Amino acid sequence: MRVVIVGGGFGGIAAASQLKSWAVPFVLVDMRDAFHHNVAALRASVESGFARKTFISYSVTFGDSFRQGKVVGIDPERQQVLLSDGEELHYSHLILATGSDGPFPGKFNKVIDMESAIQTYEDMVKEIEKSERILVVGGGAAGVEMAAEIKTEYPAKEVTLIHSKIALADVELLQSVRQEVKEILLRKGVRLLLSEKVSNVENLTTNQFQKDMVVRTEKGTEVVVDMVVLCTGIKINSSAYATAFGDKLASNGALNVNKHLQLEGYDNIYAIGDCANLKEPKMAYHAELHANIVVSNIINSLTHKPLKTYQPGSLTFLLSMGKNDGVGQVKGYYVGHLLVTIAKSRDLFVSKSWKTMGQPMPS
Amino acid sequence: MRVVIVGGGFGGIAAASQLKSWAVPFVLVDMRDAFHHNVAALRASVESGFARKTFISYSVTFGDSFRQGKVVGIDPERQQVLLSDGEELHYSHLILATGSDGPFPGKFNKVIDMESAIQTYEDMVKEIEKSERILVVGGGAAGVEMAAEIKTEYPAKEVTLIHSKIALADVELLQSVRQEVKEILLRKGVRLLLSEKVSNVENLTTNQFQKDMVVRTEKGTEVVVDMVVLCTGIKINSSAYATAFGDKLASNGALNVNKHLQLEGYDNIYAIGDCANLKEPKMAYHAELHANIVVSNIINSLTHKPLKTYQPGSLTFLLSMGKNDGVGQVKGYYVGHLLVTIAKSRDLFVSKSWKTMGQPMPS
Ligand SMILES: Cc1cc2nc3c(=O)[nH]c(=O)nc-3n(C[C@H](O)[C@H](O)[C@H](O)COP(=O)(O)OP(=O)(O)OC[C@H]3O[C@@H](n4cnc5c(N)ncnc54)[C@H](O)[C@@H]3O)c2cc1C
Ligand SMILES: Cc1cc2nc3c(=O)[nH]c(=O)nc-3n(C[C@H](O)[C@H](O)[C@H](O)COP(=O)(O)OP(=O)(O)OC[C@H]3O[C@@H](n4cnc5c(N)ncnc54)[C@H](O)[C@@H]3O)c2cc1C
Ligand SMILES: COC1=C(OC)C(=O)C(CC=C(C)C)=C(C)C1=O
Ligand SMILES: COC1=C(OC)C(=O)C(CC=C(C)C)=C(C)C1=O
Repeated sequence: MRVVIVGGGFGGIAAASQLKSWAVPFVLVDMRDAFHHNVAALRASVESGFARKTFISYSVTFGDSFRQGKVVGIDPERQQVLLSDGEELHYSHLILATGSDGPFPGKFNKVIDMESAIQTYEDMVKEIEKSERILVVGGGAAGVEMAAEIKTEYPAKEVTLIHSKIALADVELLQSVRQEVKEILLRKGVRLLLSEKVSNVENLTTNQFQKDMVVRTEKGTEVVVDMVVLCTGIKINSSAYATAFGDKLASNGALNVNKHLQLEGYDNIYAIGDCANLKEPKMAYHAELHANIVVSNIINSLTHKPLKTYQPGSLTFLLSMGKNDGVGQVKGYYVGHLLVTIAKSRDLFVSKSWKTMGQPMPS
Repeated sequence: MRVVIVGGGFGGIAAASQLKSWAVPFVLVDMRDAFHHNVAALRASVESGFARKTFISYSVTFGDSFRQGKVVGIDPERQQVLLSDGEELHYSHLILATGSDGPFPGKFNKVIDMESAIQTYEDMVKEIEKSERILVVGGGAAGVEMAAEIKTEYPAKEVTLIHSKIALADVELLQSVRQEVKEILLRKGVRLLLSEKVSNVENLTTNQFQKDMVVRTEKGTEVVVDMVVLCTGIKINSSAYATAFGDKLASNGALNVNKHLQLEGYDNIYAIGDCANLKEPKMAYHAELHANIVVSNIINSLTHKPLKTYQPGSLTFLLSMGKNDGVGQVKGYYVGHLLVTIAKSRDLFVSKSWKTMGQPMPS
């Protein structure tokens, strides 16, 4: 038997670790040969020597249970995974954990070797460093995070964020959280340009230092900057499975799953992470929880025992520390519960990834 | 000098305590002669002997610095507070903390003495007890909380909730929190009736046991129950100040305040709590924070020192205990922060009120 995991992100490495613990034969497949803590990618492109902490070699940990490859198709009837080099992997169980894609520097999903990947980000740090005037296109989570990490490292640099809606960030965040985001950006000195779209986006020289660039909006507004960073429009990454399930995807590219995280019409295909069409925020935190359920259900498949049901409201959360970071803000109430915000760890959880992967964090 | 506080709720008693600590002369004015932990009112009307924990005598604590009265007008030019018994109180500083009003059992803002108030709720417990079939009108926070406290105490009772929108609870809650509310109600056995409004609401016999009552909606739908509980439409309570500031209120009845919580055109009137028009969730937790700022600024008024600014994002929150209740759910992320839900204390924070008021909780 063989569990093939397509996608070695937060979901895929959590499921690969467990399958290794359970001694279940598997192959993890990913475009890169290293994992990318994508949550800390924006910092990786601003702070020197930091991208080295955001990429972990797959083969040091998983050995020959890893195969670098770009999946271009899935044959669910013959149970084959089709790579772009013409090769095929047979599976008994398929876990799809393809996550989300979008422009560099926020996402980095391409065929590339760990050293070039790190050096792609270290080149970006130095082009940021050269630029006194930076435009960041797009005001979602990637754009906001990019803006704030520039003024963090370079408080005197002029950063500008342009966004096509009325408020920053994601509609499914509280209008008072979006507004809080607007105000954390203003406190840092980031100048905003809301409700207007860049025109001729395609013609911009991006990720490079270029003195006196002129960006025109659709409103005719003009700003002059020394560098454009593109943070427009992160989508679910359906490239690996669109040909197989295209008719049947959700509107946003995600896969429909039953309560055991199996694909609607298949007992031996599962989806986890961003690519699963679940009514819940697409986070790395949940992808690990999805992984836990899907490996459970592969084992129960083997032992002809009842499948476990992914309970979205899993209470697997405790303040990371013991009064070392107690303070929290209150943001709402409803029956039995209180909406609260807490601060993200300052290392952006990188230490966890190195632990999951069983490698010393480099220095 | 005299600080007159109109409204002795969470805001008003927090500001009265502090003014007593600061030895600043004040008069607290409230309709009732007891404070009402309104957050635990719905439980008070379901669980026997519990309403006695939700009302605290004002005069045991504040003495003659308390005056029972219903304020019917404010003269901000002569600095007079006008009571319904014809009497007038002069002030040097006015704190308006009038909160929110709406139907019993959720709110209880009327001229009444502590013992009748408790006995009004203990009568409701017994009418709930008599009823096998309960309709709760309205699916906001009061309706949802009422539904869930009935099935809590009486798991076999049939409770029905009817609401006029598409999802339970408040639009400014996350669509996945509203949906979580929908599902906490379904897990308890509460039958929902969404997107339809009761017709002829006025003709219903409410808060009383009446076998075989027939409620018709505007859709023509019919349900037969033994009791109607009304939880429709909590508004800001502008009764004390509408005549003075009517032209100038916000759309929802709240008072516009500067960053020091003073009313727009007055240096000696402040608003705190629900009645302040601040971009933040109307909670008891924030009203105490508003109180802290407004008493600070009355002192700074006395010492000709700079006014403090109410920072909405005040980080005055630490998990109530030390690992005694660590687990929390994750519900989102944005720059620097994580949306999390935590469980409300099971006593609904009643102990705090008795502490603030310096009285032994009765038993
Ligand atoms: C700015 C920002 C900040 C964030 N912060 C947080 C945070 O603090 N906490 C949090 O929990 N979440 C956070 N997130 C969300 C988080 O990054 C994602 O939800 C998470 O990465 C989902 O993991 P995954 O396993 O589903 O997929 P991913 O981690 O996106 O991994 C998918 C993998 O699949 C591979 N792949 C895809 N298609 C193919 C193919 N055809 N062939 C081969 N390989 C393929 C890709 O190369 C990639 O390695 C943030 C997101 C952004 C943009
Ligand atoms: C079901 C439900 C659950 C809730 N749960 C929570 C929770 O867990 N946590 C939380 O923080 N918040 C919670 N809230 C919100 C909370 O109850 C209110 O935000 C809070 O009471 C606001 O306090 P306040 O001081 O502004 O006014 P209130 O506590 O409403 O007090 C106002 C007072 O003013 C008096 N008054 C008004 N007009 C006059 C007048 N003209 N003359 C004399 N006296 C007058 C009234 O008698 C009343 O005593 C909940 C609300 C509901 C409905
Ligand atoms: C970066 O991905 C993430 C994790 O895995 C490394 C987490 O464990 C967690 C959970 C951490 C707790 C303390 C909330 C979060 C929130 C997360 O975003
Ligand atoms: C009932 O009113 C309330 C308070 O005062 C009694 C609080 O202190 C608090 C704060 C409690 C912490 C632990 C979140 C909340 C949430 C509240 O709702």
